[PDB]
Amino acid sequence: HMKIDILDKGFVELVDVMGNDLSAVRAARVSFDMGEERDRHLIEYLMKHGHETPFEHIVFTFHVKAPIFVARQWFRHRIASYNELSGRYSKLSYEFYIPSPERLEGYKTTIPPERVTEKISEIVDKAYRTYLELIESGVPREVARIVLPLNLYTRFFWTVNARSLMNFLNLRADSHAQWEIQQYALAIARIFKEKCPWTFEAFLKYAYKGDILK
Amino acid sequence: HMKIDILDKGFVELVDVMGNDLSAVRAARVSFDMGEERDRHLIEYLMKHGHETPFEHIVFTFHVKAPIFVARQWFRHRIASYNELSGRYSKLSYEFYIPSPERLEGYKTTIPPERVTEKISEIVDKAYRTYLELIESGVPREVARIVLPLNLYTRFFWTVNARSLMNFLNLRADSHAQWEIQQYALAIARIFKEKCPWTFEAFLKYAYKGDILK
Amino acid sequence: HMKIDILDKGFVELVDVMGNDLSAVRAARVSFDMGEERDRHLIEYLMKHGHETPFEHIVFTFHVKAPIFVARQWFRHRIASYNELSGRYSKLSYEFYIPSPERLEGYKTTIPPERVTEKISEIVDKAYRTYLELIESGVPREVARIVLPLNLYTRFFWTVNARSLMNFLNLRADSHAQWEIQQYALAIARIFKEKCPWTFEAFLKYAYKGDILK
Amino acid sequence: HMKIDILDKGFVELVDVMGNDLSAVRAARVSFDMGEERDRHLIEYLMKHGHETPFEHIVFTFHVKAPIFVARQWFRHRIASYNELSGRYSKLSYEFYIPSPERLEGYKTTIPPERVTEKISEIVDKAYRTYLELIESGVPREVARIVLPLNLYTRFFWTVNARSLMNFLNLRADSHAQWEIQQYALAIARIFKEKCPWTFEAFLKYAYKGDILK
Ligand SMILES: Cc1cc2nc3c(=O)[nH]c(=O)nc-3n(C[C@H](O)[C@H](O)[C@H](O)COP(=O)(O)OP(=O)(O)OC[C@H]3O[C@@H](n4cnc5c(N)ncnc54)[C@H](O)[C@@H]3O)c2cc1C
Ligand SMILES: Cc1cc2nc3c(=O)[nH]c(=O)nc-3n(C[C@H](O)[C@H](O)[C@H](O)COP(=O)(O)OP(=O)(O)OC[C@H]3O[C@@H](n4cnc5c(N)ncnc54)[C@H](O)[C@@H]3O)c2cc1C
Ligand SMILES: Cc1cc2nc3c(=O)[nH]c(=O)nc-3n(C[C@H](O)[C@H](O)[C@H](O)COP(=O)(O)OP(=O)(O)OC[C@H]3O[C@@H](n4cnc5c(N)ncnc54)[C@H](O)[C@@H]3O)c2cc1C
Ligand SMILES: Cc1cc2nc3c(=O)[nH]c(=O)nc-3n(C[C@H](O)[C@H](O)[C@H](O)COP(=O)(O)OP(=O)(O)OC[C@H]3O[C@@H](n4cnc5c(N)ncnc54)[C@H](O)[C@@H]3O)c2cc1C
Ligand SMILES: O=c1ccn([C@H]2C[C@H](O)[C@@H](COP(=O)(O)O)O2)c(=O)[nH]1
Ligand SMILES: O=c1ccn([C@H]2C[C@H](O)[C@@H](COP(=O)(O)O)O2)c(=O)[nH]1
Ligand SMILES: O=c1ccn([C@H]2C[C@H](O)[C@@H](COP(=O)(O)O)O2)c(=O)[nH]1
Ligand SMILES: O=c1ccn([C@H]2C[C@H](O)[C@@H](COP(=O)(O)O)O2)c(=O)[nH]1
Ligand SMILES: [Cl-]
Ligand SMILES: [Cl-]
Ligand SMILES: [Cl-]
Ligand SMILES: [Cl-]
Repeated sequence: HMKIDILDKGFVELVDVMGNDLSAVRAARVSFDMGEERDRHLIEYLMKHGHETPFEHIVFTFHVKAPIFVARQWFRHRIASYNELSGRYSKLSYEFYIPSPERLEGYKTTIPPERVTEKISEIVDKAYRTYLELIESGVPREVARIVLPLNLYTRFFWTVNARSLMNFLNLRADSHAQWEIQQYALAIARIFKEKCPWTFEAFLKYAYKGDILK
Repeated sequence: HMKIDILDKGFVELVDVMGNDLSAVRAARVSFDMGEERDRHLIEYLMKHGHETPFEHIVFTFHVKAPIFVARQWFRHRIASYNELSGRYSKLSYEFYIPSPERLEGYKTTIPPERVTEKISEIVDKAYRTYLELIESGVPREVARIVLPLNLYTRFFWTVNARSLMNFLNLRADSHAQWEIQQYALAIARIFKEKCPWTFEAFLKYAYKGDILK
Repeated sequence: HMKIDILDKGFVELVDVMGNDLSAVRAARVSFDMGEERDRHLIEYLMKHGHETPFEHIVFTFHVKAPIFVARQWFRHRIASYNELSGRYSKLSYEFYIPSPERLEGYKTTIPPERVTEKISEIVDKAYRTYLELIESGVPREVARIVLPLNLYTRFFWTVNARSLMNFLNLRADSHAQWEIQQYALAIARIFKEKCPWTFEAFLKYAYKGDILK
Repeated sequence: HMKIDILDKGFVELVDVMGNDLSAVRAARVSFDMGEERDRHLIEYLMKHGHETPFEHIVFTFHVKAPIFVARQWFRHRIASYNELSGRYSKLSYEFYIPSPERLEGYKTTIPPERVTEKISEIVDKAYRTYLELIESGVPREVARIVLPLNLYTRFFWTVNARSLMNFLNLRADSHAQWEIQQYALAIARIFKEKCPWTFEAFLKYAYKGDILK
């Protein structure tokens, strides 16, 4: 399975996939034939004209490890399926996204970037210590967790078809999206390209609305 | 690929599937483990309590040949993907659903059922003859086809996840649904049972709302 | 209520609407203020950049009378709500779309267009006569109706938000769509313009993908 | 507009509504009549048999102020529309949900509940102080906010139809849901009952799956 490390402790991994470029061609044609130049031209035609329903017949499942603030943005994509770790039902692990000092490149700051990174580490350590103190005193998990910060890592399974994935890439593989989710979208794109090369190349050429891919 | 004949000239065929019973278990648990009693109990637990999002991670693609009046009902299931043969873009084939005389069992009629079957065959033959006359006189396809009856066969690809498929089975594998679409739903159920035995058995035991399966 | 005649016997009527241009502005801003240049500029900004979720907070309900082949295309728009007259549960009325001879403008035909119109009327009359014969002999409605042609009129209620309506207009108020549904989309557009002038004008300027509106 | 205070600093307010009980009746019947015992019986019939599409023609818009951990759960309801305050684009206000000591009723704790409440207040104060320090040193908002806890208040507009609202009530007006979101769902229910009394009463009698309403 293709797995790609993201941020300091995150990842994207492909769990499963149904279909390939030919799945869209066969759905478009409503083919009996389960047997090229013509198939690739059909994908380009569909993409250039906005005929994207055939790409709904290609489906992916990913396992993603990401901070909560990234997952909040990601879960706004309603045309998909999600199942996520629960802070009601589980004790949550001490794992936080701590930005690199390079995260602040281009910003002039009155605290050195290495000190910003330190201050973030210090406050999330204090928050986790309070979380644990509450848990260990008998406070229910679902209440104790409310002190934890948005940079806490979470994990989820995401099942999404290629049409909705292309929408995700338009929006998230783009400079207007937050840099952290851009990094995830770059990995999603790499996996999509590997699994569906003709669809992906046609997408970049004719339909992709963002400004970071190729 | 599993294929099942339906009605006089129809079929349902499985084109592809992503996942199996374990896909729902792994999504529910957000598992790293890609490795029983415990997995089957989890599926039953989910089903008995209405926790059905994990079943969205199992996906099917079918190729279906059905009369238009069956397809009209089927396409009301919005949480799915469809691509269908077009009467704008193609010449449509002379293939009609002609009910068997047994279709009228339990109804007292003042025309013998064999004569009902004959009258249906006769009018659809006349309609197709008019369609062809129009086509052959230069009338555009998209206009000529408007004379064709609702028992004309059509074909489509359908991609659907197991949660939405279970909704389809609740509604269509049921005595209140039209008998013709019941027959399709029985075939969809057979394929679902073969591919996802634990999910299907748990569905019948705990969640299925209809009155025809088992 | 705004009502517009379409084709020979069809219509589109607005039944209800929630909101107006300001609904999108207030949702975008998450406003407490329930109180111009600034509001119109926000709508244009949203539209020009593809930020269309705020328009989901404007909702319409229409009552539409259209032939079945138009309704088949229309009902492919899944992000909406429909309720339609049933040929299982009701006797269907003798009302058919008969194209005008002008429908064939630009096509050279070997049957005069007035004779095409006559041949269509003649076959649908024969089909309805068979339908009625079957009904009156005790054949269940749901079976008798299968002989009826795709130009039979049907009626439905459609509830749709402005984002999905704009998608509908991109696709259906366009020369590539069948002329008959174009005529419906023109009426939908007129009603949308009346109810949401700033959104509609911004849509035409920045986002509309079709080639018939203004 | 109906507004209801929730938790310590939260609220639910109705912003707009389209339709009423009669909207579902008129959609079900595909009525021309825009004019009782019969209308209420139709709603009960629909509800008792699971025929819930007609209720999609009743739509609500709410403005909700809730902590992020409540909003995370709420936003899992995909069949709806949301627009939320952004921590990328805005400075976020110092407003946190601090549980009442009574929140821990039924739990034996080794820290007195008043001290739990104090410890939660203390850590979120420290987190906000770090957030502000980062902002005021020139760290971009979208990065500074990652230290803020899940009990931070957020606000959003929610547009939802009555069918999806009933699903929300089944799931969230229920003892298995987290107590905090139960409190929101109780307020949503009160507003739904006021606006759609026949639908709500039929829902409670025939369809509601939860264990807290009436
Ligand atoms: C840079 C950026 C900044 C953002 N800022 C904010 C913000 O400040 N606040 C905020 O709340 N959100 C914000 N968002 C989130 C944004 O509003 C969308 O929720 C998100 O981008 C998902 O887009 P989508 O609706 O196209 O995706 P999906 O929800 O996956 O929908 C896919 C497609 O299905 C259709 N669709 C799905 N459901 C409906 C429906 N109910 N009605 C109509 N059409 C539907 C649309 O065609 C849509 O494109 C931001 C997103 C980005 C990328
Ligand atoms: C016996 C029978 C008779 C019928 N008679 C008629 C009739 O006379 N007229 C008629 O028009 N239709 C009729 N229908 C069709 C019926 O109204 C539904 O369109 C169909 O059964 C599909 O059901 P669904 O909406 O659950 O499926 P899908 O559209 O696949 O939706 C699946 C689920 O997603 C949710 N959902 C999807 N979209 C929305 C949305 N926009 N809002 C809220 N929830 C949503 C719901 O939880 C729904 O159960 C009939 C169906 C049956 C089975
Ligand atoms: C000129 C023309 C010719 C056509 N020819 C054919 C044909 O030959 N055969 C045929 O079968 N169909 C045909 N169609 C129908 C077409 O494939 C679409 O079904 C229809 O245009 C509705 O578009 P939509 O999916 O954008 O709308 P909706 O279904 O309303 O969806 C709205 C938006 O929500 C999103 N969306 C909704 N559901 C999903 C999902 N499951 N996955 C991903 N994204 C989703 C997409 O962003 C979509 O744009 C044709 C349409 C047109 C206009
Ligand atoms: C007590 C409780 C505990 C929970 N625990 C967890 C947890 O540990 N982890 C977790 O990730 N989530 C958890 N959830 C969230 C839960 O999985 C659902 O996301 C949430 O309840 C919304 O339900 P829904 O999908 O029915 O709603 P919506 O998303 O609004 O969907 C409404 C209806 O539309 C249909 N539907 C919509 N989209 C699809 C689709 N893509 N495929 C098929 N059908 C569709 C279904 O019929 C559905 O009922 C929990 C929820 C509750 C109430
Ligand atoms: O780039 C963005 C900005 C916002 N949001 C959505 C996610 C949350 O529901 C809400 C606020 O997100 P933040 O701006 O706080 O990340 O809007 C996104 O999806 N992407
Ligand atoms: O059993 C039914 C009856 C109706 N419909 C939907 C399909 C059409 O959109 C409309 C009318 O269908 P008929 O009753 O004419 O089949 O309602 C169904 O989906 N299933
Ligand atoms: O312009 C078109 C052509 C096709 N279809 C969809 C509707 C039917 O599900 C199927 C076949 O439609 P016809 O081409 O037969 O109209 O594809 C459309 O929605 N619009
Ligand atoms: O009662 C619950 C529990 C979980 N979730 C969803 C929301 C988040 O996406 C994820 C984790 O939620 P918490 O258990 O951490 O609240 O699962 C709910 O929607 N409701
Ligand atoms: Cl840990
Ligand atoms: Cl043929
Ligand atoms: Cl009549
Ligand atoms: Cl403040």
